[PDB]
Amino acid sequence: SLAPGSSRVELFKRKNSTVPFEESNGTIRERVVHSFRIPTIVNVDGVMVAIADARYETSFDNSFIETAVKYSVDDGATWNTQIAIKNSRASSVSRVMDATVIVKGNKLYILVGSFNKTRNSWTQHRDGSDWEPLLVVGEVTKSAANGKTTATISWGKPVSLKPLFPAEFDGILTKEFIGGVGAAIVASNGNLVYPVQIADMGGRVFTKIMYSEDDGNTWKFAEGRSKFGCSEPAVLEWEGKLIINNRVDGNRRLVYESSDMGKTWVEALGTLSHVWTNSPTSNQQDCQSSFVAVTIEGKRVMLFTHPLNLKGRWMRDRLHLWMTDNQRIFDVGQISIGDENSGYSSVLYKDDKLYSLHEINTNDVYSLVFVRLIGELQLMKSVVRTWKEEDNHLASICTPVKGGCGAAVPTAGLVGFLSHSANGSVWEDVYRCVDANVANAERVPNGLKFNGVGGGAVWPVARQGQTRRYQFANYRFTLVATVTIDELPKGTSPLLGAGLEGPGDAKLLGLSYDKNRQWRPLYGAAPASPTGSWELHKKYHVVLTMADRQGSVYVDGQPLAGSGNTVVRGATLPDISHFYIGGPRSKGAPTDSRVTVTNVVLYNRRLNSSEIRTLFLSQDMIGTD
Ligand SMILES: *[C@]1(C(=O)O)O[C@@H]([C@H](O)[C@H](O)CO)[C@H](NC(C)=O)[C@@H](O)[C@H]1F
Repeated sequence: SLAPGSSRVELFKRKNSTVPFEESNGTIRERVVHSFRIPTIVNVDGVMVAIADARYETSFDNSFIETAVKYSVDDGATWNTQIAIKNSRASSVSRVMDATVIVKGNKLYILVGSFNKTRNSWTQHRDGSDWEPLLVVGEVTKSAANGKTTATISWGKPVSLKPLFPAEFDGILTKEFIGGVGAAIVASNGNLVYPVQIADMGGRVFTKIMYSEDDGNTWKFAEGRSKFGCSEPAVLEWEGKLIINNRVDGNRRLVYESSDMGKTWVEALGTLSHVWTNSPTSNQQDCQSSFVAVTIEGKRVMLFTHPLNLKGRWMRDRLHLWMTDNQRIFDVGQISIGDENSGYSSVLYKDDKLYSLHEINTNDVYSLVFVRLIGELQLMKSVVRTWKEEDNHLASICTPVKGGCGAAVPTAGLVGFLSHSANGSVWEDVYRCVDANVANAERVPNGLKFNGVGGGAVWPVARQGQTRRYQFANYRFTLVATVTIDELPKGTSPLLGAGLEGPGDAKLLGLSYDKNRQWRPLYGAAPASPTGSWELHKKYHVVLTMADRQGSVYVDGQPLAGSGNTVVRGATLPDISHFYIGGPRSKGAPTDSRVTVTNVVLYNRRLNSSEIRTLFLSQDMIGTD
C-alpha cells in the first residue's frame, strides 16, 4: 500500500465537493456531485491542473456529466474549482466525458466525447448522430501581488472535430471516436499528438494517432492502427518513437511503436507488449492506465499505473506503479490503500515531486484522491541510481584486445543480472527487478554451486504470473553464464536454457552435458545430439541467443553444432515458463546437475559476434563480488 512518508487527500469528494454549475439563465450554483471519475492531473507553467468527469447524479457512463477542473498554484495547498466544459443540456443524460489532455506552453487542450441523449454505450450506438468529439482550449495566466502568486484559467468555446473525421479507414466504416483518456503529449517536433479510440459501424474498437502540426488549427489521422480490441490508448515518446500502450478488455495489453508519427505501427514484442494485463487470469474487463515519460536522477524513464484487479470485473483493487527504462521493469509498489477498489488514474512528476490523482470506489460511488508519492519517489531514485551505477560500472571495464581496451561490455538491452548477492532461496537481480528462485545451492563468488535433487535456479518468465516482465524473451533474448561442471552426470543433465509452458518438459533453447564429456545443445524439439568436448572443473563461457525464431549456443565464444537452426515453427509466439540454471525441478525426474554457475546475464536482444567475444574475454571482470 501507499508507502511510509506518503499521504493523500480526497480532493474530489463524492457527494460533498461542490462544483459551480451554470444554469440556462447564466446563474451559477454550487452543485453537489455524486461521483468524480476519469482523472488527469497535469502541470501548466507551475500550476497544477486536475481534470475530471463530474458525474452529477450517478456513476454510470450514460448520465449527466460535465468536465470539472481544480487548479492550484501552491502544489495542492489550495485549489480553485471550475466547470471547464459544459454538456449540451439536450437531455437528462447529456454529457461531456473522458477528457484527454495536452499541455503546450500556458495552454491546455482538452478532448472530450459529447453525447446528447443515448442511454447505451458508445461502441453500441447505431450511428454517430448522438456524438461529438469536442476540443476545448484553456489558457493559464499567472500573476503575483503582495508576494502571493495567483492564477486564472480561461476556457474557450468548444469546437466539434466531427467534420475532420473520415467516413472510412481502409474500407472500415467509421462510427465515433474519442481520446484515449488521460495525459497525451506534445511530440519533440512540436506536434500535438492525441492517441484516439475509434468504433466502427459494427462496434469493433481500434486505436490510431490524431495529430496537429499547427497548435490545433487542423488535425490529421495517421495511417497505422492497432489490432481490433484495443481501447483507451496512452501515448508517450521515447528515443524518437511514439509508444502506444492500449487497454484490451479480456486479454493482455498490446503496446505498439511508431517512428513516423503514427504512419506505421510495429508491436513492441521486444520490450513491453503483453507485459501488463487486466487481472491474474487475463480474461476480465481491463482498465485505463497512465503512461508518462519523466526524468528521474538524470535518467529518462516511463511510468505506468494499472490495478491488479484481484477482485475482477470493474472493482480494480490494488493500483500499482511501475517504472521502466524500456529494458528493466520495476514495480514501485501499490499506491492505493489496502484492498480498496481504485480505478482510472493519473501520475505527475513536478518540481522533483511525484503525485497521483486516482479513483477510489466504495459501492460505486467514486472520489478522486490526490496523493503525494513521497516514499515511492525515494525508492524510485534508489533504483535509478542502481541502474546508472551498474551500467556505468560495466561500461567502464577495460576489456582485453590500457586506453586501447576492447569493445565495451555490452549494456544496451541488459535486462537482468545474477551475480554475488544471494541468500537461502533467492538469487538477487542486480537490477533489482526479477530475482531467481533457488534450491540445494551453496554460495560461491559471483554465483552458486548446486548439489542435490532439483539443485538449480528458476528465473521466472511466464511464471512471474500476472505482470510478465520478461515477455520479450518469447521474441528474442541472449542468456549468458560462466559455468563449471563439478561432477560427471550418469547420462545427460541440464545446464542452462529456456523452458516452455505446457505438457512435457519441452525447451525452446538450452544446453545439457553428458557422461562422455560432450555438450548437448537443445534447439526446440530437435534431438539433443552430442558435440564437442569439455573437462570437469574447467570454467566455460555459455551464451544462448534466440531471435527470428532461430537459436544458437556458444561455448567460449564459438557456436556449437546445430547453431542457427529454427527453434520455433509457426506464427504462434512461444510461451517461455522460465530460464533454468542448473537442474531445478520441483517434480519429475529427480535431476541433480552438479554444476557451478556464476554471472548470469540476460539481454532483450540477440547480441552480435563482437559483443559475444567481448563477454567471453571479460568473464572475470563483470562480477559484483
Ligand atoms: C471506463 C471504465 O471502464 O470504467 O470505460 C469507458 C468505456 O465504457 C469502455 O472503454 C467501453 O468502451 C467509459 N467511457 C465511455 C464513453 O463509455 C469511461 O468513462 C470509463 F467508464
